[PDB]
Amino acid sequence: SVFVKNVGWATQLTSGAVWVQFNDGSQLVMQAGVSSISYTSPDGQTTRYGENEKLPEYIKQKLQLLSSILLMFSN
Amino acid sequence: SVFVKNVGWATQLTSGAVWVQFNDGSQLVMQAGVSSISYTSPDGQTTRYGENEKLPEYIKQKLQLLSSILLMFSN
Repeated sequence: SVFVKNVGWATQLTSGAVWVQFNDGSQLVMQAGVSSISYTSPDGQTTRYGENEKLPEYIKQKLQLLSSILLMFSN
Repeated sequence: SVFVKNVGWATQLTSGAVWVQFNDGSQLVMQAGVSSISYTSPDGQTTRYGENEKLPEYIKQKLQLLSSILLMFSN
């Protein structure tokens, strides 16, 4: 049967790339992006930002807390 | 001082949503999608697909193995 063997990703602020290697030796490399961000402030107010809207700095700084690189392999 | 407290996502075939809760109580809900796929066969041949192209069934089948729902909370 076919199953995932190794997976990895590298993300930035609103986009990222994912890699996957299957047991048959094949591989997929994909690039992805955020189309909308709905931010709910601690005060309960919600604001939506479309892909073509500039993001205020405080949202960018929180997005940066999410940026990461991950590599996982079956052992 | 600001940090990620809880994070989660739900992905389907080529799309997904990510949720994040910070320690200050604010929340981000982001809609995302794969915009390009690069498949490398076991023999090393690469075929690329863009947003305006349809994916073959054997590629989709492999995409389905990636679909997940993840919830992570600080304990």
